[PDB]
Amino acid sequence: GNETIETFLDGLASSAPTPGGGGAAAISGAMGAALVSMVCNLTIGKKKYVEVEADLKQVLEKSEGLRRTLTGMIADDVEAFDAVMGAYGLPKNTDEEKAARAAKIQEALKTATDVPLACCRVCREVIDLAEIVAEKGNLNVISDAGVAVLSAYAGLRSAALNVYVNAKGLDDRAFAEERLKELEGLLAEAGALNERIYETVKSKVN
Amino acid sequence: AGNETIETFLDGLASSAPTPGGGGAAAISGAMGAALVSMVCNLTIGKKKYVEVEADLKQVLEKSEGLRRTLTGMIADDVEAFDAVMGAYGLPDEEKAARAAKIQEALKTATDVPLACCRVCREVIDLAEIVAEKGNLNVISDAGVAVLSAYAGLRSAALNVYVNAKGLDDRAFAEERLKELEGLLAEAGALNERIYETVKSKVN
Repeated sequence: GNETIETFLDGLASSAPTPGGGGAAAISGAMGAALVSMVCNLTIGKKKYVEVEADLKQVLEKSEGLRRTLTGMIADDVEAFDAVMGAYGLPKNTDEEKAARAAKIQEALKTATDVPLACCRVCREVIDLAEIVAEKGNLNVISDAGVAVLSAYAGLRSAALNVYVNAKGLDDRAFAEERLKELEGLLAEAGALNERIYETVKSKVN
Repeated sequence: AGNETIETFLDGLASSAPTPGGGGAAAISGAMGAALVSMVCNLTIGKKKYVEVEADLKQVLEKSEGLRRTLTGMIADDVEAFDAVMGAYGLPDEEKAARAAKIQEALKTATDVPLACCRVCREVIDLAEIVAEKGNLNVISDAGVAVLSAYAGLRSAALNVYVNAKGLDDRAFAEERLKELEGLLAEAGALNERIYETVKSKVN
């Protein structure tokens, strides 16, 4: 958030367990969400585009919403990660310490499934926002609509791996099935949608 | 630039500033790909368990870290090259052939810059494979996030090659660049999927 890019890449490169893939996914996300706001901000007020203005106004509120949130998620990853390690590194001597570690690990893995899925959900919304500027956007900047979708799609599939990892560790299979089923679906659509919107933009560029 | 904060970059990326742009974003997408290949490498070197792949991952670590440094620089290279295309079209019969020359000059750079980022992102994808095979099983997810961030960069940057190639007189140049471009692209689809499935099946 309040942190240099080279700083983030130094830490992301380092042997520190954070930043890692989860935080990158979120950045891949918030970049998607930014490149929609861009095509919105450079198409709105353009006299030749006063028949899509209002739509692209509504898109802009959504995308700015989703950028704010997705920037939050860079650090939500670290919180979720700490929770898992905090639980995993608990005393393990008596059965009063064993049992209270099982529970706290389960509680931690559930949070470390919801938090990446929340980013998935927002990344899948970003792909929908990009379809719209890929179809209504100023042709001068139509590429940004294409980079937008690729970033969002990278975010979604990135974040999705942190769902698979923490999901598999759960004792409550019910809760996991629901979450993996919610992911399984988010990904079904996003596959062909990212190509459509990437290939559409490629065509509008030539 | 990579000197900017993640909020300051995103505040400008979202704005109606012509910079930052999708070329900026593609640069960052690549660096994080390099960054993550370096992180698996850093979390596998000095694990006694992973001695057999230590030297191999040592050679990968130095490659990735050079690709990261390059790709981070390429954030600014995109703004510089785009600002000189904006600059050439801003120019005011002698006044008019001066301007069509400067523009063609500017658009050949505006093609070469994103193709280099394309070239580098393609190389992150190969290191993202070695690490996906040889890397520490408790951070293999990062091998995955790597391949994705790198593939996004590649195709994000591909689009800026197409935008600038389109407006070029010299068509021997332009088609030579589109051939190179489509020569990287051709493979990148096939790897990115093989690598992700491989990382997907190691976490599950």
